[PDB]
Amino acid sequence: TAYNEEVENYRSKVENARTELSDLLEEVKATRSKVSNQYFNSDLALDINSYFATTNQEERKLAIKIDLLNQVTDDSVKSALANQIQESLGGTLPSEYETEIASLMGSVDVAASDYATLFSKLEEMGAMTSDEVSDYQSKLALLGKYKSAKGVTTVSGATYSFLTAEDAKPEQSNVISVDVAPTSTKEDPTTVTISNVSGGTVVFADDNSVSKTISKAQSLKISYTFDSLSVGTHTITLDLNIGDNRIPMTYTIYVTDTADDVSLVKDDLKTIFAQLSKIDTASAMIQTLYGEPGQTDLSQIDITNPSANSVANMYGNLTFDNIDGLDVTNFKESGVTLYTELTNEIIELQSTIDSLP
Amino acid sequence: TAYNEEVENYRSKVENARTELSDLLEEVKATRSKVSNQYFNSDLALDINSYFATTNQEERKLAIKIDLLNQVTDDSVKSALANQIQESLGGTLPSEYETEIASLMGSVDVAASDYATLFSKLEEMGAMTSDEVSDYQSKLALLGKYKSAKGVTTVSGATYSFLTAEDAKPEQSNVISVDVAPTSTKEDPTTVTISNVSGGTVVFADDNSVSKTISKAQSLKISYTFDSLSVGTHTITLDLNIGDNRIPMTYTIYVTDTADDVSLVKDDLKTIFAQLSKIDTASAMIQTLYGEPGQTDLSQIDITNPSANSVANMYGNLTFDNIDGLDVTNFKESGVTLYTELTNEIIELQSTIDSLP
Ligand SMILES: [Cl-]
Ligand SMILES: [Cl-]
Repeated sequence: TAYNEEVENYRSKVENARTELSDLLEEVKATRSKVSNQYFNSDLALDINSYFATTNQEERKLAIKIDLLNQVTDDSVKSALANQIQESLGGTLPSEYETEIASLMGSVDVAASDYATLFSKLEEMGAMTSDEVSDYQSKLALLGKYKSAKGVTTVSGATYSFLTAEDAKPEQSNVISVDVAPTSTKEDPTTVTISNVSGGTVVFADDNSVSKTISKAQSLKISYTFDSLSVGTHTITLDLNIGDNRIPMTYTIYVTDTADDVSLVKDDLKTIFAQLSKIDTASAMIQTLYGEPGQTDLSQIDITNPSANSVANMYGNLTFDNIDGLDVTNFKESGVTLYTELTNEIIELQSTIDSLP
Repeated sequence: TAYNEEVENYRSKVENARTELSDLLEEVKATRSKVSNQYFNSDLALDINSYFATTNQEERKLAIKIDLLNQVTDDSVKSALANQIQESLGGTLPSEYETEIASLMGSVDVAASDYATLFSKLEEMGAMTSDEVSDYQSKLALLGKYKSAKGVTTVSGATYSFLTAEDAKPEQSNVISVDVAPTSTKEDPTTVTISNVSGGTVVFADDNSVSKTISKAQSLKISYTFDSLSVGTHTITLDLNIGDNRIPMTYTIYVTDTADDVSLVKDDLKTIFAQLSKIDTASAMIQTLYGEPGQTDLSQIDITNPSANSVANMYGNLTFDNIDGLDVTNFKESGVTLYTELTNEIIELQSTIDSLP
């Protein structure tokens, strides 16, 4: 007729629309799952049943949002945001820093023991304090850690003139010869003597005597000996008496103590300045790249495994933790809005599927 | 009857379902827009009409994906990913670096001009090369830039003993007195002379003469004068002749040149080492934090506006550009999948709405 002749097609199409919507529903459930994995790091699969009875749509969205915020932790969102920048996290220290350090170290000797004698002389002469020697030994220890951690070629050995510089050594004894003659064949005996000696011993060489008597022209040898060869100026003074003649005489020697001082300044100092400068520069570079910020105890600085806050580890490095909290909040808010609207849409799609005869 | 008595409710419900789905459609369009803004940085609003005729569903998704990939640039996705970590980008250099530098600089004098005299003396004595003086002036210039950029209190002034150290100056002339007596009232005249002089001038004080004749016991004054006061040992030798007596005589003076050398080593060197060490350490720290990696021309290092690759600018700093390309690709892939599935769902929802009598 008309109720079963062509009307059955009407109901069959309605039922075909009902089955189409049931398939669309599952597709919407699957994309809601992918949204949950992106933003929340898991698949919450929020159960729509709890909100299905609420007819007010904004009242329904509010209820869904409140349930999601009490169910998703900020940590989960932080992990989900990190997953979106998995490769970008972490930095790379440019290799030019190590290249410059190795250049400096190429002409430096890092074996601190080889400095003992040098540091000992400089400390005996008052030219370097004990703390300066302690610090250079710490910096040298650090350069060793770096050289051993990387593959740094360095130099080995050095000689310093001023470590073997010797002052002249003047002769402590000496001898002289004088020509004496008697005072006029009545050439009577004439007594020659050595009087008023100071600064040493002055005596005639053959007798060890200080008084002689002659009666003919003659030569006499006099031995004089300074009292010591200690540092400073030494002077002998005496009177040589020939008859009524008194001739004052004096001899001087200078024991200097400035050989090492003079050699240090003119031979070695310029080389010592350069080497200490290289040690200071390279050690400070290493300290600044591999030390915890503000670290002054160089023994604590680790090279092979840099510390968390070191420049070597933080250069161009966004860490999981330093991901700002506001970004996690806004990321959480984006996911909740998307998830809420998709859940609300599933509810409406189920409602129309249900309410469809 | 039955076709218009209760059947009209059937068609009205079908039409009410049709209007519900038309409202759901717009809600789906709005969330698809929010998905496009998150991942693509704009609202593409892809037009479904082009794919509406394709019945194969996977063939439809493929066509949509291919259209989206030829429409979204990787740069747009990069900007969208950056927007998700807007606050996390950028680092903060810990303040401990500046704190350590300022501590070092607190006992350093950064005015390089105040070093001129010191550097000039050290260079005259061969104790420092000309390049060492040029480098310390560069490092001092850099410490000035840092002190002026930050607010670093420093020290001003210093005195060095060895810059005014003077050697003793011995007397170039001197006089002596001898007691002469004639050789025996037949006390005949006796001639006293000065012979075989070298090293200076030796003459009797009153006559400027070298020969005298006496006839009675007497005192004579002799003036001797070294030839110069130049550096080194000077010795005068002569023979004093009294009758047939010949008494050799000698005098010596020592002009030393080691006053500044001795003072540098024992007074000032230890202070100079410490100050040069502080200059080297702090300058190297500054160089390593504010220089482009591997920069050795210290004049080019800018403090107030660090350079892009400086440690000061790259510490804990993920830049927009260093966002890895793979992350942008995977982010683009997530958005395209979500957008594709939402577009495909809109097509199916419109299809069932259309095919619904
Ligand atoms: Cl450390
Ligand atoms: Cl630079």
